[PDB]
Amino acid sequence: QQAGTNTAENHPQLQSQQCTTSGGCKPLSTKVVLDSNWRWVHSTSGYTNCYTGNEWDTSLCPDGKTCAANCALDGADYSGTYGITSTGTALTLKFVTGSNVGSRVYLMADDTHYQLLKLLNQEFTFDVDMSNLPCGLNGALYLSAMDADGGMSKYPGNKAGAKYGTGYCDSQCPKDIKFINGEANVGNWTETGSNTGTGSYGTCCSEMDIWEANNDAAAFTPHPCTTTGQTRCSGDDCARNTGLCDGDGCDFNSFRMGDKTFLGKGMTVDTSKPFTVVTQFLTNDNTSTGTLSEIRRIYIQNGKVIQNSVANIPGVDPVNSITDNFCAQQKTAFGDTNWFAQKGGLKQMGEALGNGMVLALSIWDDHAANMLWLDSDYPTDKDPSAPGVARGTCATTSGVPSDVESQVPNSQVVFSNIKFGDIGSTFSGTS
Ligand SMILES: OC[C@H]1O[C@@H](O[C@H]2[C@H](O)[C@@H](O)[C@H](O)O[C@@H]2CO)[C@H](O)[C@@H](O)[C@H]1O
Ligand SMILES: *[C@@H]1O[C@H](CO)[C@@H](O)[C@H](O)[C@H]1NC(C)=O
Repeated sequence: QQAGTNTAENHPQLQSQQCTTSGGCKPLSTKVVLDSNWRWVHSTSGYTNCYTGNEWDTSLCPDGKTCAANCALDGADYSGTYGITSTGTALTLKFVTGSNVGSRVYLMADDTHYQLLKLLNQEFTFDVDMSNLPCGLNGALYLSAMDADGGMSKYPGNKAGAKYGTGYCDSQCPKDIKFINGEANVGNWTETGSNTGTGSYGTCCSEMDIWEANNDAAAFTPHPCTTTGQTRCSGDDCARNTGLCDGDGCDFNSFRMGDKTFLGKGMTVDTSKPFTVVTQFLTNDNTSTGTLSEIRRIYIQNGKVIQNSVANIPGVDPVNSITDNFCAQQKTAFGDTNWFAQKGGLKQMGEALGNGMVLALSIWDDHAANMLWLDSDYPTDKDPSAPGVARGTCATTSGVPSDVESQVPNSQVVFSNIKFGDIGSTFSGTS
């Protein structure tokens, strides 16, 4: 895609802090940028759309290369069109804004590069307010193995780059992404909703879901892929789990893991109020070259340090962190295939973290599964009493997009106080 000039692109500021044991925390002047899928795409020589609703203009876009040559991504009215605002340290993502639904942004080092986070033997910490983020919604904060320039160096057809939010990939190998590898994904374009469709290619990479949650339920989930970095897929390489990527991941949701009273409204982690979420990526030798061996989680709310809940499922050791053994055990216990191990488990996830990953923040609803995998019973054909089926208390009828979009359109998530750095250094304690 080309870089459009009809609307200035001004990235909202969202300061983060980088911390060390000896020196404490220092601010970085990071920014956020809207993902390319949400933007206006129009002819390079004017105002005519290349894409309207859920279809491409086959005149401007008869094939992927012609389309990318003819078509520019343009700047965004962050608040007015997308419901995205920042105070400078706190990011508010609103659900529905006019006819727009949801958003995804990436953390930027400067106006043309994503911030590349290398989090092996490091931790990532943030605050979240989910008080207005109900059943059926997901306020997500996560890492993808995107290129820092959004693919510009690799793909001559992409002249827009990170400044316009290009180059997305994730462990679901999504085929609804409009530009991949510098070409519009127009082959066999198939409508999937009023504003969305899929093409013949998907875009795959390893993904670490630090946080997917709403005020009912939360999960953290590594998803390794056998590939290294953003990879375009076709055919069965794109296929969930059996292809390049572990689509299911190895997840830790406290409720799914057998503690129904740890996290939620008025619970130990009280989701009716803001709280702090720490995630630590430990290596086997406590160096940045070691093998990722454990992902730990600590919460802090009202100044109380709250350790993660313990697993309480027959056949699963009662642990409170993600490890390769926990993953094997829960997968066996829940009857799920360990695609995670097949793709290389924590070691493969860790090599992606070591190479550097891009931070995404998003608010979304779920056309595929109604977010039931997060906050309800899932899959919908299994006995809710079987180990693993129940993930929250939201009704099994909840989360259909047309419903939440009309019922709770002013839902929002607020992400703030973003920090990363040495383990134990982004927060402190005392007696
Ligand atoms: O596809 C929806 C959702 O799947 C989660 O993976 C599931 C899964 O689909 C399932 O069959 C199983 O038993 O539990 C999983 C974990 O909730 C993914 O983690 C999520 O990213 C979505 O992709
Ligand atoms: C690595 O650090 C952990 C503390 O998180 C400690 O328990 C362990 O002994 C350390 N291991 C090595 C090899 O230093």
